[PDB]
Amino acid sequence: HMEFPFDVDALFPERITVLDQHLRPPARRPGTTTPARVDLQQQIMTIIDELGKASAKAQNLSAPITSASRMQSNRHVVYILKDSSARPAGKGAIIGFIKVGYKKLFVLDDREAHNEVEPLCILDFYIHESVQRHGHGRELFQYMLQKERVEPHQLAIDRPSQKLLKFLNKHYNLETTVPQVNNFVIFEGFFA
Ligand SMILES: CC(=O)SCCNC(=O)CCNC(=O)[C@H](O)C(C)(C)COP(=O)(O)OP(=O)(O)OC[C@H]1O[C@@H](n2cnc3c(N)ncnc32)[C@H](O)[C@@H]1OP(=O)(O)O
Ligand SMILES: [Cl-]
Repeated sequence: HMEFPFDVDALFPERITVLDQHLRPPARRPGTTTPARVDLQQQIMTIIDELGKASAKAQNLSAPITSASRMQSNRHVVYILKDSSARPAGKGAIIGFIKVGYKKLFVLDDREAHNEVEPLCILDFYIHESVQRHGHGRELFQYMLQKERVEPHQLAIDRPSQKLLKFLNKHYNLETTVPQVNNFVIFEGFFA
């Protein structure tokens, strides 16, 4: 649970909200009423900024790798998990996010040859400390896999943490790796 100076439940009606470089405010049920979309977009930018900073602290990074500005200059896609039916039911509570995007990589296969590929990459991924290890990461990962239409073994991971390595092994049996020099991680089956 992390909170904001505005109504997160009104802004994000769905449990998982997908945003891309357009930072498009979700459509609300007819009524309603709604603040100007430019202002709703600013709210979204602030949420992404704060989520990025929170993930950086959790990962012991000196700067965020996720931000509103970087969302707008890159072709990233973020999935944001809110706590629907949070209590007390205040103005909403975001639980975490996952950010993905296609990146051109020079990948080493076994037999150690470099291959130019552009897989979908897991770029940032954070669940609030208070509720880590409760299954929310899996919720978010499963949803992303469905929307992106990809198989787990087809992914590359940008600098996975120890926690993420265990997570990927437990949920998707991604265990054996093919060593790279570019700080990305891929698993057996990536080359199928
Ligand atoms: C490319 C990247 O983004 S790299 C960085 C990934 N993000 C981070 O490391 C930030 C801090 N960690 C988190 O935000 C989360 O723990 C995530 C995103 C890695 C996983 O989400 P969670 O909600 O915790 O995972 P979820 O509950 O769905 O699944 C649990 C499994 O994840 C792994 N895991 C989660 N926390 C831990 C932990 N403290 N120690 C070891 N493994 C852990 C385990 O495999 C765990 O299963 P287990 O309890 O049976 O051992
Ligand atoms: Cl970003």
